[PDB]
Amino acid sequence: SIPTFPFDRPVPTEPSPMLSELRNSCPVAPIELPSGHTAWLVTRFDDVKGVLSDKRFSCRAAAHPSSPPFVPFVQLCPSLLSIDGPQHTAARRLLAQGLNPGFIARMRPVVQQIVDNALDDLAAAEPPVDFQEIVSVPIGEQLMAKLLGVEPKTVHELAAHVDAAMSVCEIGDEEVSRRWSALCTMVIDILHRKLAEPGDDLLSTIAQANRQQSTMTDEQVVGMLLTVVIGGVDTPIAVITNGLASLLHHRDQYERLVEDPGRVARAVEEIVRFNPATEIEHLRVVTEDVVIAGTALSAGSPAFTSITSANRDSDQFLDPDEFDVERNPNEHIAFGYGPHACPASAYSRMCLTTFFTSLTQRFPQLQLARPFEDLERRGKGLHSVGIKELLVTWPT
Ligand code: HEB
Repeated sequence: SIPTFPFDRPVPTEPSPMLSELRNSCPVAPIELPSGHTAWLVTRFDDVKGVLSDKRFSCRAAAHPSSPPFVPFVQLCPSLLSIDGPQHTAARRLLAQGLNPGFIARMRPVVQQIVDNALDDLAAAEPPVDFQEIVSVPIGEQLMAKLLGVEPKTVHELAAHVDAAMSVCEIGDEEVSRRWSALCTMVIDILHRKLAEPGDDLLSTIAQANRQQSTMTDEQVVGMLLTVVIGGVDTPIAVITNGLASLLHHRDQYERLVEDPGRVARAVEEIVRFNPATEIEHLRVVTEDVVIAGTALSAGSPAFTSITSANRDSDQFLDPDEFDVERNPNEHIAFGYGPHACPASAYSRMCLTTFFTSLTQRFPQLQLARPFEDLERRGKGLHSVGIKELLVTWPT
C-alpha cells in the first residue's frame, strides 16, 4: 500500500528514509495524509522547482475548506500560504518594503547583541546544558520580538500557540481551535497597538505603509503577520539547533568554521541545505488536469513538494548525503522556490552567519554532551522536524 505521512525518522536530524525511497522509484508518489485523504508527493530537484513555480498548483485552493487539512493555520486565515495571484503579490510587495536593504543593515548590530547575550548565558552555565533551551530558543524569540516591536516575553506566549497552528496530527482537535483563537487575539492586539503608536520595528513600517496605501484589509494584514510569526520563530530555531547537531556530530565540520570564520557564510548555505525545518512543504491543490514527470494529476488533487528531498538529490549535488560546509557551488532551494519562496532569506542568512561565527569563535571545543543516537524529535505530528533538546558541553 501507499506510505502514510508523517514519515518515520530513525535519525531525527536527518530526512526520513521514505524520501530517498520515493525519489529513486516514483517522482510523483501517492501518500496517505493523517486525515485519510491521498496526496501526491514530488521529491526530485527539477520536479520540485517546476511544481513550486507552476501556478496550477495553488495555495489558495489548498486553503479552501473542502480541501483536505494539513496545517490548521492555512485554512483558518488569509495567510501568505493561503493565497495566490495579484493578492499574494501585493502582500509580498508590502512585506518586501519592510524587509528592505536598509532594514537588514540596521538589524546586523541588533542580531549581534542578541547572539552575544545568549552566548553569555551559555558561558555562565555549568555544562552539560540544553543548548536549545539556553541559546537558540531565546535567540529565535528575541529576534521575532524585534521584528514585532514587542517584549521577548510576549513572543514566548505567541510561540506556545505556534505548535497548534502547525500541528499535522500532534495536538487534539479541540485544543487547536482554542490555541488558535488565543494566537489570533494576540496578533490582532499587537497590530492595533502598533497602528495607534507605531515604533521602530518591521511590523510598524508595514502597518503604516499599508494604512497609507490602503491595499490590504486588517484581516489580510493579520493573516500575513500570522504567517510571519508561525514561520519566523520555530524554523530558525530548528535549523540552528538541528544544524548545530549535524556540526557537532560531523565534528570535523564544526572545526572548519573554527579554523576560518570567514567561511561561515558558505557553511550557512550547507547548513540550510542539509537541515531543513520540515519534511515536506505546505499543501498545494491542482486546479487543472496536469502531467508532471510522466504522471497525470486530475484537477483537485492535493500535491506536496519536498525541498528536504530535493536538496539531497544526487542529480543536483555530488555526494548529497554528506555534510560539507565547504561545498561550492551549492545551488540549493532551502529557502523555497516560486512565488512563495521565503521573504526572509536575506535576513535569515545574515542571522545564521552572525550566530555561527560567534558560537564557533567563543566555543571552539564545544561537543555533544550525550551520544548523537540519543536525540529525539520534538513532535512527530508537527510540521516542524525540530528536535527535543541538544545537550552540549565544553571544557571548564
Ligand atoms: C521572519 C519571518 C521568517 C523567517 C525568519 C524565516 C526563516 C526561514 N524560512 Fe521562511 N517564510 C516566511 C517567514 C520567515 N521564514 C513566510 C511568511 C513564508 C511564506 C511566504 C509566502 O507564502 O509567500 C516563508 C516561506 C518559506 C518557505 C516556502 C514554504 C513553501 O513554499 O511551502 C521555505 C522553504 C522557507 C524556509 C525558511 C528557512 C530555511 C528559514 C531560516 C533558516 N520559508
